[PDB]
Amino acid sequence: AAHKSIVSFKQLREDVYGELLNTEQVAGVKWTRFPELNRILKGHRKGELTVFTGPTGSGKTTFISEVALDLCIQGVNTLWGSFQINNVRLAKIMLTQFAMQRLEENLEQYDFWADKFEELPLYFMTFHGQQNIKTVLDTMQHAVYLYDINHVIIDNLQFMMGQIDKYAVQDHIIGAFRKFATNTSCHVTLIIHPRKEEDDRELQTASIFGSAKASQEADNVLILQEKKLVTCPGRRSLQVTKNRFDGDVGIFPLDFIKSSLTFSAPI
Amino acid sequence: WTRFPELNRILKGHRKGELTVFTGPTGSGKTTFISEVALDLCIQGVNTLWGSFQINNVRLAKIMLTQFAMQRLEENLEQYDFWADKFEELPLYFMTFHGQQNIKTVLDTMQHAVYLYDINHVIIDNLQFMMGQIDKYAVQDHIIGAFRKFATNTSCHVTLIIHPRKEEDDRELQTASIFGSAKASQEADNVLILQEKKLVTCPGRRSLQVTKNRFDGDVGIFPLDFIKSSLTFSAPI
Amino acid sequence: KRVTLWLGHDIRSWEASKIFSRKLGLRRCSLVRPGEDRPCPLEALARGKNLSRIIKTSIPAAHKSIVSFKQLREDVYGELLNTEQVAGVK
DNA sequence: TTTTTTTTTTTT
Ligand SMILES: Nc1ncnc2c1ncn2[C@@H]1O[C@H](COP(=O)(O)OP(=O)(O)OP(=O)(O)O)[C@@H](O)[C@H]1O
Ligand SMILES: Nc1ncnc2c1ncn2[C@@H]1O[C@H](COP(=O)(O)OP(=O)(O)OP(=O)(O)O)[C@@H](O)[C@H]1O
Ligand SMILES: [Mg+2]
Ligand SMILES: [Mg+2]
Repeated sequence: AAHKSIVSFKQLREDVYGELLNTEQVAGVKWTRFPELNRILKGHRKGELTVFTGPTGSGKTTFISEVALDLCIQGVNTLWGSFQINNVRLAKIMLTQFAMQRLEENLEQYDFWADKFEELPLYFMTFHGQQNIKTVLDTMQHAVYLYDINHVIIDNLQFMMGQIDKYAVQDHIIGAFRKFATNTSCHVTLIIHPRKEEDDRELQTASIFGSAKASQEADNVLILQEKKLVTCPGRRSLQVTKNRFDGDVGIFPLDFIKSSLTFSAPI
Repeated sequence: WTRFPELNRILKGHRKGELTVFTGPTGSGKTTFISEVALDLCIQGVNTLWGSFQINNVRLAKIMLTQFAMQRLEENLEQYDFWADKFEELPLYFMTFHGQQNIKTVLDTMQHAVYLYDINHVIIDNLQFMMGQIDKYAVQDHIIGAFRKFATNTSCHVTLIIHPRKEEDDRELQTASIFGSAKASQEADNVLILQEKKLVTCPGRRSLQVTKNRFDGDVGIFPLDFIKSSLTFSAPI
Repeated sequence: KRVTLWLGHDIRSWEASKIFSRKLGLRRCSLVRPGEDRPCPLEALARGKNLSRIIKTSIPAAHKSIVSFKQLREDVYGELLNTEQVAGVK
């Protein structure tokens, strides 16, 4: 009675007590600019993999940038994988979102905001085109070992994966990402494009392009919705279909302030 | 844009390094409108290259010269020399290809022309004609990815004209109607799309929508009218 | 027969080389558009391999890209002349 | 044996 079959609570009781003691530490950093996400996702917890998807040109990158900027203010060290937008335009968008005002109008205040934003724990990767899973993941481990980052975002898996036996390399890379997340306790965010819909159906959790493993092994399936008008549709809606921790599903409308390029509070 | 005031308040201009896709109903005037846009852009600074994979290079040149002349040049051949000479100095180029060609040979000519003429606007007509030759729905994605990589590594505005799938002739063309995989819709920066109001005799009243706009996201439509005499798409009326 | 332009690598030289090639026999002298400097700096910078490969791989002056209304003028004029022949038998 | 993507027929 000494092999790898772990014994009962006689040695696991202490871990359970420790987890139950810090109930406010299991659910980690909360959101400041997003009161709705504080009552749905119950916060941001390390070691979980989440997938993001939405209609074409619906603002997936902009919303993720806002969430990352909100989380990076207090404690979270973030790493950005910009596989679609070059690192300068993304930097402009994030800076404009932080400044809460059109920085192009006033270049005299550029120095102050740049200095105040310079010390935040923000990191980027210079990868822009198609890359294999071996080279990108090595930089992830190297950045974890040095800067101690706890929130990595990859932009458009379909872009990086796109190069055979398709519908299988995607499963391999997403499994590698899940293994890296669980072995290191870093919140990995993935933006996976959906399959071709008919533009009049609400995007369900089964619309993820590829095998079903993406929805199976993910912990949060935050998905955007579009109400296609003829002129400036707006009124984007966000749904949370799956939630492993404290399962809760809900939606809430969002409005877009054009001046600040930020997703305002629900109205 | 100069002849298109509406496009100055929707796409906010023409920017290098972006790939745009054009689509519309069959025989609705996709080639003519693209010709007008390219001619209006090439006037000031833009050096353009044309892919005439459906229309032979003589008819396309005739249409472009008619649009530049703003009148029926066939009526007055005495004025042909003056407008031909005024049209000669414009930085315009074409490719001699007319039939099906693989992506490896057409792309090399683009690089060779970029290295010499410093062009920043290459237009490809009828991607379905170029792709038409297996594993279909995969070569199209490959060539679209190659075009996107070439555009981002060279910073030249690549315009693509892709046919839509077989519609019911009574439904507005959505952004998901692009023939092939959905890679074109996610991967392109502008999804300029034409609309048709099918009448029984000379319908007209073509409508243009902008479903996607990566830079300064704005969506809007504006009707267009066609001056038959000058073969030009006039200002919205 | 096959000349190779070796103008300066800076500005106002590559364009001058293009202009000279256009003035001279087109499709007969290939210009050089490499990232290295002139042959003297290349020899100084130990770029002999570059000076032997890039020069031998010079970009040809012409290509299968038909020109603007310097050619095709006759065909367009002809098609605009016998407009009654564009539409054939009635 | 999954997994998109276009196209014709039948029957909820
Ligand atoms: N709700 C909204 N209302 C108006 N404009 C918006 C809204 N959301 C985003 N935009 C605009 O759309 C532009 C593109 O945004 P973004 O880059 O996030 O799209 P994307 O999700 O990356 O597109 P794709 O899905 O094709 O990659 C932004 O410049 C932004 O100004
Ligand atoms: N709005 C309009 N009203 C009347 N005639 C038009 C209009 N637009 C285009 N045309 C005519 O239709 C003819 C064909 O135009 P064009 O070559 O652009 O079609 P196309 O888009 O190439 O067709 P396809 O989609 O089958 O390739 C032109 O000669 C033009 O005179
Ligand atoms: Mg994006
Ligand atoms: Mg056509």
